[PDB]
Amino acid sequence: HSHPALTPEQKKELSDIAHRIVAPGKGILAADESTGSIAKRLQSIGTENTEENRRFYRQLLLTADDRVNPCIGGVILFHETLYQKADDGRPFPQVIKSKGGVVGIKVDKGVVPLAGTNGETTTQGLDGLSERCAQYKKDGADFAKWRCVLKIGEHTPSALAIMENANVLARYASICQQNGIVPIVEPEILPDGDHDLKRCQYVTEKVLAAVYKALSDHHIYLEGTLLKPNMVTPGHACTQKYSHEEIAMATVTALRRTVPPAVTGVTFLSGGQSEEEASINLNAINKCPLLKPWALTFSYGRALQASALKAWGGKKENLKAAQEEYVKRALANSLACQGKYTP
Amino acid sequence: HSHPALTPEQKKELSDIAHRIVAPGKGILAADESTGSIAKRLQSIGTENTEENRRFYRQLLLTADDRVNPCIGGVILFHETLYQKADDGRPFPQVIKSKGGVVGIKVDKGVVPLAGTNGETTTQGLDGLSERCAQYKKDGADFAKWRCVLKIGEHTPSALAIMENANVLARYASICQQNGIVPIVEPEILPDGDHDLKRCQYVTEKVLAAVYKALSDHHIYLEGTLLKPNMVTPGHACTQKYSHEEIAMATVTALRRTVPPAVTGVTFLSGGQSEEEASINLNAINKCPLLKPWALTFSYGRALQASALKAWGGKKENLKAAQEEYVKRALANSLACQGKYTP
Amino acid sequence: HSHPALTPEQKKELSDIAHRIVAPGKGILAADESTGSIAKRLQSIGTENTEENRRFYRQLLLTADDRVNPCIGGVILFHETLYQKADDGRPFPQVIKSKGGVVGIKVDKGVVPLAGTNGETTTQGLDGLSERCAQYKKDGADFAKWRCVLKIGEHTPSALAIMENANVLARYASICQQNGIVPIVEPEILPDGDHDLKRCQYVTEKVLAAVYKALSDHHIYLEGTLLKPNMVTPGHACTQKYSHEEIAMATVTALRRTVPPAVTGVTFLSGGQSEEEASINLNAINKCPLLKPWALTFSYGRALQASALKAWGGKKENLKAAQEEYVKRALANSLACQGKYTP
Amino acid sequence: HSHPALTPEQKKELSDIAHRIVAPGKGILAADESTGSIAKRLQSIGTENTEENRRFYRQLLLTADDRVNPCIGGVILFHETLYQKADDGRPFPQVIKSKGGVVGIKVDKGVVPLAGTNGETTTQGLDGLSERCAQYKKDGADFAKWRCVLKIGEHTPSALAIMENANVLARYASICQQNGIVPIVEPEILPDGDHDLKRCQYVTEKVLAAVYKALSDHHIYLEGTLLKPNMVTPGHACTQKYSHEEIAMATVTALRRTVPPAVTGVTFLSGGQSEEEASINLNAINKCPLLKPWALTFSYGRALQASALKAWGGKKENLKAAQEEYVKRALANSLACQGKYTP
Repeated sequence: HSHPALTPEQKKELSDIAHRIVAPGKGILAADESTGSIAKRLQSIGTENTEENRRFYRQLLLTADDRVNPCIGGVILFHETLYQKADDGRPFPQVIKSKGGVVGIKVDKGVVPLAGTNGETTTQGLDGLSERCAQYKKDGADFAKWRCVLKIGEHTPSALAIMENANVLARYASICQQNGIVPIVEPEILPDGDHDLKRCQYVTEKVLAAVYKALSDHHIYLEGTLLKPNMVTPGHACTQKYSHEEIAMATVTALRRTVPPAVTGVTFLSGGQSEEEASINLNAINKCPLLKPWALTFSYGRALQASALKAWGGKKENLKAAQEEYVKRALANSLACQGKYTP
Repeated sequence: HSHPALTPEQKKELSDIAHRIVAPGKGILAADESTGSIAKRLQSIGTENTEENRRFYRQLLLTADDRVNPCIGGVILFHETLYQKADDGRPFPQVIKSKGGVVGIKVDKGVVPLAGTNGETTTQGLDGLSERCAQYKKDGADFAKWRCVLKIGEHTPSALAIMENANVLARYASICQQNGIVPIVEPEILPDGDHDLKRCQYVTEKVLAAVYKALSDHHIYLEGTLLKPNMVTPGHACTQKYSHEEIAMATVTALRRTVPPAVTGVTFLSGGQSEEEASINLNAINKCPLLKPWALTFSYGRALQASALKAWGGKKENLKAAQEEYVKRALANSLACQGKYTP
Repeated sequence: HSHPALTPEQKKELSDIAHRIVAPGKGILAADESTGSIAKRLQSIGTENTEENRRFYRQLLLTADDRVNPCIGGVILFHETLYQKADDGRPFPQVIKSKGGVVGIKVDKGVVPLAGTNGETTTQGLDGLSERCAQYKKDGADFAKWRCVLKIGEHTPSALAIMENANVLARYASICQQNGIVPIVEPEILPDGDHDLKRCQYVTEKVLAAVYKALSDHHIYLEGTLLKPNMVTPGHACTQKYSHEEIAMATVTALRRTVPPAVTGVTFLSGGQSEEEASINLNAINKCPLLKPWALTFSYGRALQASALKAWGGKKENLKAAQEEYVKRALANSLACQGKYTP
Repeated sequence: HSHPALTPEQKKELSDIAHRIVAPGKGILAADESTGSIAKRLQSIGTENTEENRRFYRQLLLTADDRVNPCIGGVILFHETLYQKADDGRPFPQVIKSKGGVVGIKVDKGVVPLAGTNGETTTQGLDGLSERCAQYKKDGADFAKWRCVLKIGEHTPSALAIMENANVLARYASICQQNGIVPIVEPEILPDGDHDLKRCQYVTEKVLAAVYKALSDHHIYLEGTLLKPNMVTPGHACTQKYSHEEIAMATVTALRRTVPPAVTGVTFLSGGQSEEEASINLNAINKCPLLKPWALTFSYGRALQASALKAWGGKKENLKAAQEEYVKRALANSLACQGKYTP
């Protein structure tokens, strides 16, 4: 029977939020990193993980100039970051909303190894998720993020892990859209190992087809949904160099064969590549003549912050240089999402 | 492992053929009909079904003037129609190829009831089909057609029937593309009964999602594929009249949420509706203010040839006259494909 | 490739534990009541919900004479009951192990309604479950229990809910077997509403087929699992009464068409049945002259502990009468699980 | 809703037929030979493939003595053999019926390579099968046969081929049961290549689980079906040789974890192994102490006729020696079916 999944007011609200997030010239600042994960970046400088250090890093990232206001349409934060404040008497969500961006959140809870598989893993965080998402929404959160890590080996991935991750993302999106939060789905494939482009493209098509079949199964309202797939690049140890245009055509082909046009927008993740390479790769993505009926934007955590963290270096006086270089990189990526980036 | 479904050269060949079939301003003339099925249309006039009568009907539909040349990009015929000849020393495939259109064939073999259902059907003709498609290809047919009839009751279609039909269509498309023939997939939902628009839209989304999941499963090369879905219309007994714009938006919403942009084109059929209603409905389809990354085109057998057959009336002296009314309506369709039809 | 799911010694240990739990001449005592579920049972007497009342009730059930020692092969508890102790300062798991039974835990976390589906719910409790199961294992629990509730209406259950619950059970069993805990699976179909025996039998076959397909998908080691299905009975308000032999043959037919013989044992649940009715029904189950290769046993909650609950009545001087009636019911059920139950 | 797949009377008829075919001590004589298979077997002697030679071969096999009456409960024949007759004015169906056996038929139509797969194949013959099965049933046949070939390699079989074959077999069984014909499902895995026993066991479990899930999907009445799986043996060029008891344990484990007890009986196929080895392997399979609730029986075409074929020598005068050797091996296999064979 025809059973509705969302009342029309919810459809309109989610569509408006998703359009505001992936509006042209905008993007996602993936500043969210777990209290343990960001410790690696903090010690990369030569320092140690500290609560005030993390808060000041996120303050540096989220207190930039007007130059990035029409360039960062969404910022994703952690659970503890949402309950913090900056040196202005305002919390971080208030600053993000004032700057024009949309406050995000990472509602994942890490990965866990599976049984009877080589290196397949599944993510957790679905239990008690409706109340958590309601709490996030009442504190101010219009879109969440859930990621699944999938690795390509000599016989990986199996259909079991792919379907498991698809079901997990379907349930995640269902809960988020019921609570009133735009779900971001990231079937990320690790660009690690030694393989060519065709294998990665084929795996990406399979994963995207399974994910969208699962989404259609769970009565997901695809119009209020954002997609964050990987980029079609070879393995890290691959020696066969591929041109940027080949990467662009392979990626647009992979997205065109599986993703329905009703998806509001398709962001991207760097995947172990330098900032210049990722930015020019997405610029090539936005330079393909094929029909792309969805807004293509960027979402980089490590590609927009490595320069910022090395310039900041743990000192409270190098704030401006790190902010300036981060703004320069953000401007480069904002020009990259329209095909207007030249080196 | 990555296994190539098709070689690149035949990928380009099927892509070119599919682009030529659904080229802008063109169309599909569903001149195909079973030798037994055409008997009903012939006796509707009040005349005796005869082989010469069938051949002359096909001739009349397939010997029109230049006014329909940039309007019929493809004509579908039956098994015997290819082995026929016209009154000028030219077979029907030769006439169609010279006129500009592409010869099509119907490789279905009727339906058969299932077991333990509320009434469901699946089509046959998959076995011993590679050699038949090769024969049709060297006869002069560059694309085929397969249809699946699905009916909406109170709990139909079930998952079993939908998945079985999707598998049948996937095998059909795989065989056709292996032999070098562009497959046309027709998940026909019958507009019969008493139901509203939302139920038909939901069923259409489910069916298209299952069909495209099956196609991705069978390594189908979607770029060389044509889709022929139904129209989102209520049953003939429905007492709630819906405006044309509502039908257009519902249909474009159904097609946008499931069909990837890589599909070369999406045709349509009328079923139980008059010629003017279907033509203005497709005009509304092409006048909807939403982005559609595929060429929308028409394909009507009964909603475009009824006037021609009634004007012919079983008499050989109305040849041109029956053609004229056939031409004019076709021109209307050539105007509906671009949204330029105003009755 | 052929990736192992469990080391051989783990397989042997799980097989031994599962055989011990469901060995002939044993049973399962379902005390899997949290501090909230037991509140309704406690107030049904006319008293108040108290922690000491809960502990004394579970002491009354779990401290009994030898008459029930070869009758209860397993007692299921909740999180707090493991960390409790009797009057003589001995923990409940120690008492259960001394009496000969096997300690079990309920690792569910309630239900949550789904989106866009009528009257369907899915259970939670999978997140962070490996560490919780390890804690339960080193506490003294050797087998867990998971329940998924499914109701029967007009279009229920849908394929979505059935597959979702099957995947949840598969992940549950995978985690439990990886940690070293025998999983008990309860796809419980509510005998509520207005329907006949055939519909319930058909739904039960579908649910069990989906569950075992999911279990085979997740590399589950079926020899170390316990199945706790419903009993094939009509709805609560059915207009036609069925004989006990018909219920027995329907249940054994449903179990024989889906359950592989490698399943260690199949228990049951009351589903709104009195003590005498449930006892004679399971006696009929074991009286059906069909080849059943799995050990059939009982697992009763309210159908076996209601008389003891009312006899205890909240007073501490009625311990012996409630104990005697509970022992009588346990003896009746232990005689019923062999076909030798004399009314 | 609950829609019946078969009426109760024909349910009883199919159950009786299936029980008669797999009755204890009986067996299946695979006397079907394709025009290429029989060509190879007759050229093994060196004689010319002739219609009279084929008819005399089948007459030799199907008319031996009363000593095979309690040993051969079913004979599978080719399409042409059903319309044949012996030299005594009596057709083969009547001879088989009088002798006590049941006449079979092979309703397959060969294999066809798939697209985008290493070495996967799917069988054809489903189109126009209701009428063919009705003709076969009215001719005298009571149970059909369908052989599926699956190969084990580095990544084979894929899930696509497994699901394809499962759906093909489900449709086959549904059609046969609707026409009143007991289907025999043979998910045969080729014992060719180089692999160990565990991989073959794992593949067999996967294939059997998928096949029975498909059968449950298509409303198949499992009580009127027979199963003919591939005996769990390593590859042809396996480096490590395994004991017969290990083979029997692996086979009973594979069949017990997937096959519901409602299956009437499970036969077996030789699979490129010597005749004495096949006989002793089936004896060991019947020597396993594990509880098997289905009747195990033999079905060999090459293993029961190679000695008879070579003794016949393509001569009219060497009839009796070949007949005696064939009846001796029939007696040996009948003894092995009950676990009572000792060389």
